[PDB]
Amino acid sequence: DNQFYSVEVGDSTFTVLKRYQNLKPIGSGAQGIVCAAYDAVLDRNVAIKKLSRPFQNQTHAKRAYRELVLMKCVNHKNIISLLNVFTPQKTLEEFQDVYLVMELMDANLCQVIQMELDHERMSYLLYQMLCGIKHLHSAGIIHRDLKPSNIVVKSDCTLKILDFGLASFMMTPYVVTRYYRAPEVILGMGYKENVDIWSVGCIMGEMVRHKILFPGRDYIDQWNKVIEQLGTPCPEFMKKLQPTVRNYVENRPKYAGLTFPKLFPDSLFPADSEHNKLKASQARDLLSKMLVIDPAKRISVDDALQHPYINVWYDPAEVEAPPPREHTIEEWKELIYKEVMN
Ligand SMILES: O=C(Nc1cnn(-c2cccc(C(=O)Nc3cnn([C@H]4CCNC4)c3)c2)c1)Nc1ccccc1Cl
Repeated sequence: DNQFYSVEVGDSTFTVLKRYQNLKPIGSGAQGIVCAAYDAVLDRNVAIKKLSRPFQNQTHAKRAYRELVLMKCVNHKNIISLLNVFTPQKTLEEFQDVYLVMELMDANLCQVIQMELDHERMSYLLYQMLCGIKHLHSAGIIHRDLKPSNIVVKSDCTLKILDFGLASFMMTPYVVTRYYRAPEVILGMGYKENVDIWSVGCIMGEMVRHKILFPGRDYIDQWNKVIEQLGTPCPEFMKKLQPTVRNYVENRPKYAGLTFPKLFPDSLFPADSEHNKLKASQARDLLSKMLVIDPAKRISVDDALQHPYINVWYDPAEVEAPPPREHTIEEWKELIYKEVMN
């Protein structure tokens, strides 16, 4: 009779359509609680994310709304696509929660980073991240907050980016991961498309090192890790900084920066075959072009895709895919509800 049923998953109640059976928790990426389920209508496994009262504050509201809208502005195999969107509540007055449904993936990228991967798997994951970012850029979306916890993969090495990045205070206990953010985001500079290349560089570097490249309590410690490893940026970079941040940056101790063979030694890559010796030099060369502080000198998405380490996967069909304010709680609730009801 009723088209919904309720189940307790962890500490959260999931009220879902009856088509979704055998709900099991599969973690929390960023914006909510996520379950694996069997979809009896599509005869396939799915992942279901619950957004609880997303209109409760500005931060949750802005993100929930912009991601509901942006899903319809994208259509690419390396970017999240929803199978379903629903609410069990019947009216705007009763409206509480949003449920998002997508295909069930096999792991988060954080899990994948911890494994020893061959060059074929690493270059294919990076290639897909680049195809996904190029698709976003072509749709007018510059991410600025790409990180492994928002990236999922299947056993066949297939990859999807789950979020749309940056558009502020959280009263909840969950903290933000800033380690993959570009110097332009760290230093409040103004940016272009290749702001996302830095994040790809941070991910690739961590795949090789098995340690976060630029950790820190906040941007102070993080900036120190950047300059310790890559060296103090050029005076040409300094000129593009706002006066106060420029004074801060110019007054930090000056660092020469370590070379890329020192940063990513031969021991981190397989040295068995001539094939792997060459792939190691190409991987390090790509790292040296992505992990560059000054965006005027960092490689573009299009040049990264033409790089010999990545280009082996290049497919025009996968790269040339045709691309199609402040509010109160009350206002955000209706904006979100309207997107949910379409
Ligand atoms: O985080 C997500 N989506 C998402 C997808 N898949 N995964 C994921 C991540 C980590 C692990 C797993 C995992 O455990 N998958 C697993 C379990 N079982 N199976 C096989 C094996 C046997 N038959 C089923 C496979 C899934 C996470 N957010 C999201 C969800 C729905 C809509 C919108 C959003 Cl942003």
